[PDB]
Amino acid sequence: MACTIQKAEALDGAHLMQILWYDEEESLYPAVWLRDNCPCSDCYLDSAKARKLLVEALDVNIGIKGLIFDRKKVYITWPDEHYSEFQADWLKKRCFSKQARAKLQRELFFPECQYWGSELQLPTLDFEDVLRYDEHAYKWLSTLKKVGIVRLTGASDKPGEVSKLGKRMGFLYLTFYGHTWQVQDKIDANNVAYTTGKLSFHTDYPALHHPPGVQLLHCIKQTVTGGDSEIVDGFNVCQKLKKNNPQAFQILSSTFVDFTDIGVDYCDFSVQSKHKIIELDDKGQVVRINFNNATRDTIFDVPVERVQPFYAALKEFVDLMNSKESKFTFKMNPGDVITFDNWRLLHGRRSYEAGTEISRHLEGAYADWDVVMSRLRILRQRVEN
Amino acid sequence: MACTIQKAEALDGAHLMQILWYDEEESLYPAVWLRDNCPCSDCYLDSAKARKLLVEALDVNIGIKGLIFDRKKVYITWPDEHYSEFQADWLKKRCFSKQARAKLQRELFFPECQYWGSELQLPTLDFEDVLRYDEHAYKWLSTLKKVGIVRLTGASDKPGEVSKLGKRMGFLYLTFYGHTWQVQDKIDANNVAYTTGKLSFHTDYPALHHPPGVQLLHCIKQTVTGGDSEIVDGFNVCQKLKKNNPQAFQILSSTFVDFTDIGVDYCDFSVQSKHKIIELDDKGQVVRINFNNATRDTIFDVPVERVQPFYAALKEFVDLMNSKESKFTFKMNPGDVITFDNWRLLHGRRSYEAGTEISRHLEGAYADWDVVMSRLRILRQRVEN
Ligand SMILES: C[N+]1(CCCC(=O)O)CCCC1
Ligand SMILES: C[N+]1(CCCC(=O)O)CCCC1
Ligand SMILES: O=C(O)CNC(=O)C(=O)O
Ligand SMILES: O=C(O)CNC(=O)C(=O)O
Ligand SMILES: NCCCCCCN
Ligand SMILES: NCCCCCCN
Ligand SMILES: [Zn+2]
Ligand SMILES: [Zn+2]
Ligand SMILES: [Zn+2]
Ligand SMILES: [Zn+2]
Ligand SMILES: [Zn+2]
Ligand SMILES: [Zn+2]
Ligand SMILES: [Zn+2]
Ligand SMILES: [Zn+2]
Repeated sequence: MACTIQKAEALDGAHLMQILWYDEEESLYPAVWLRDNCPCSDCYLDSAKARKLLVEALDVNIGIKGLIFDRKKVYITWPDEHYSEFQADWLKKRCFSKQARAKLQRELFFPECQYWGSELQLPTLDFEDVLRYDEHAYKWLSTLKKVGIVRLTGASDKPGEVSKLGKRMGFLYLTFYGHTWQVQDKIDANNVAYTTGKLSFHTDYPALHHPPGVQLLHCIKQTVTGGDSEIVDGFNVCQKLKKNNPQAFQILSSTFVDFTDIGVDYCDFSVQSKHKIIELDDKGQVVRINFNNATRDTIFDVPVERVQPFYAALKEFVDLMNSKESKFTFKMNPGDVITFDNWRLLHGRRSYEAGTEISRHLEGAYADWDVVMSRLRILRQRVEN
Repeated sequence: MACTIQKAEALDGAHLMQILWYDEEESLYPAVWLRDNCPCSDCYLDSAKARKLLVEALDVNIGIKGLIFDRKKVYITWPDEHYSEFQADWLKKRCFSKQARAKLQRELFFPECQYWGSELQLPTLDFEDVLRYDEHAYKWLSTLKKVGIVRLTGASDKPGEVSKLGKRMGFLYLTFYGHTWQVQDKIDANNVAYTTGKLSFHTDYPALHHPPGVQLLHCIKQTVTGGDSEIVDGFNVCQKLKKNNPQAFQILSSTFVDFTDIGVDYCDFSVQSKHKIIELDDKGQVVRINFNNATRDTIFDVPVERVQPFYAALKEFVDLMNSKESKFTFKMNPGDVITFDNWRLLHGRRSYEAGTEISRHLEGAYADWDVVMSRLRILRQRVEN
């Protein structure tokens, strides 16, 4: 009844098609959009699922010349004698009502979000299961999207495990630090991460204009002298900052900060960027945090009178992250892998002691959110069918 | 005189340092920023050129406790007895005056832009020269940035040339179509590009939220039956659209359009995105065009009353691109490579005839603008030294 056609007709100077469905709901489809989306082989390349029709071929003032219909299809003639068929179910899905469009957007983009603080129960799956079973890889990526982090247990204590996860998604995101990289204390370290020091809360790689969406960290070797992990939900922290100090939130969400990274690793590099630390979409919702205090430049491209208030705002933001209500602390053991949303979470680690042999070793990599979402879309289809 | 210190002193409750330079110009440096940027080994990891100092260690209300200076250095004591030295030239570069900050930003980001229409003289360099000589690779990337396109002549007529250019920059940007991809007519084509049809003006890969910054196309085989190239300067076209039809510009710069790509190539994929076709920065300047009519979805996430005006705006934009004042047409020969700014230019090709053997073959690849800019920064330093 919902997707069965009861009536179809051209309205409003034939510039609109109205479908009355058998449940008595009505849907409206502009004629220009119908013409633009003709599925015939002249207009649409089925092997590619892509539009061949050019904007140049489209009369934006077009109207329907003739229309007949049955319960499952509409058949339209156009003014220039072009001919189109549209399926009822295809039409129903693309209904222009707010409810129908929002339902479809949810299906495409998985927007459901669960914010957390120190009460987090770390979602945990088995590593080999995720590699082997679509049901498990689906739970992995969907939970990664919703919660921002999933721990995988039972990997080996050898390099190469993040690369398996990379292939499971599709491919890893290459950067100047390599396809994968080794987190260990290094002589003449080219990054603060490659020392035994504390890492305060940061996102990785704000020196890029498109920071990595998803980060993978696999514990090969752990030390008993420190090196615990800490994470925080930046979207949760931002919400609290907006509530507690709207001025601080306004400053961090509007001030461009310069980031830098110069050195040599997989290739030689001299990287510069600008980001707002709290990055809002066109509706004022936080979509990304861009903040690593190590790679924030000495160069600061603001008028002098804005400098101290910026630092005061930043300090408030960091104090919120460190609060016992926000922060979640845990320790990785050999064989553990954490996979997390590097646009949403901030992460850190406690200092540990240096010595003459390597006491601590993580292997890490990145993936692009679009690559992850693609896999998530495919998995959902496989597991629901 | 300009970078020699005549006087240094703490002002405004000791919350500011003022430098009077020997040319009588004055510079102001907030004390919090000085403390934040202490170059000592406790605060700053020289091997990484990175800040070790935590936000947590920074007193945002700090003032200078004591200061002495000579012509080339300032020496500061802080309230907690921490001690800092700053070099005159380092200070001068980071002066908070608008002029000094703007000069430095120009140096970091190469913003100079030369807009063009049908009068374009295609910048052209030799392929092997660019691989061999820093002076030539510098001209290549700087011209790529400024003009949006450079042609390279004298490459081979074999696969593998774009990969050499990839290594020259640093590395190529992997996508679902491969590290490199072959533009040829293909049975069961997964993309309109892989047919003999016309490609109207488009940017590549708006189905990704971070479309490729730079595109490389190398002509291996060309056909005499058509297959000419066309390019247009989207930033130039956008400027003209804003002048001729502000309503059309407002619509295209504010309406989110859904893009899609589903299929199988280097991996299996189901990719979805949303973009404004004309993407403005926070100041209203165009920073990216996101438009491929083939991969624009049938799904269109707008209220019905916004649909036809969107199409009317799009048609006006495309008509401007096609105008004889805007468009530049040329034909690639075997051995030619074009490298262009895929965020700024739109490109297309004329249809050609199918047949039983491959009559036309391009190899293409992408690179990230941050990767290109990094190389550009390094080259400039090498060639100026
Ligand atoms: C790629 N690595 C992180 C980049 C963090 C940052 O420089 O923002 C380099 C050090 C370990 C992982
Ligand atoms: C990577 N390729 C372009 C993508 C153009 C697009 O699908 O937006 C796939 C066809 C040839 C190059
Ligand atoms: O070493 C750790 O526990 C965490 N490392 C990082 O956050 C990093 O390398 O960027
Ligand atoms: O084939 C050409 O001349 C141009 N090709 C494309 O724009 C493409 O493959 O995306
Ligand atoms: N069942 C309706 C079929 C209409 C076909 C029209 C061909 N021009
Ligand atoms: N030339 C000035 C050197 C000052 C050194 C001070 C050490 N605390
Ligand atoms: Zn149905
Ligand atoms: Zn058709
Ligand atoms: Zn990190
Ligand atoms: Zn290299
Ligand atoms: Zn000097
Ligand atoms: Zn110091
Ligand atoms: Zn293209
Ligand atoms: Zn694959």
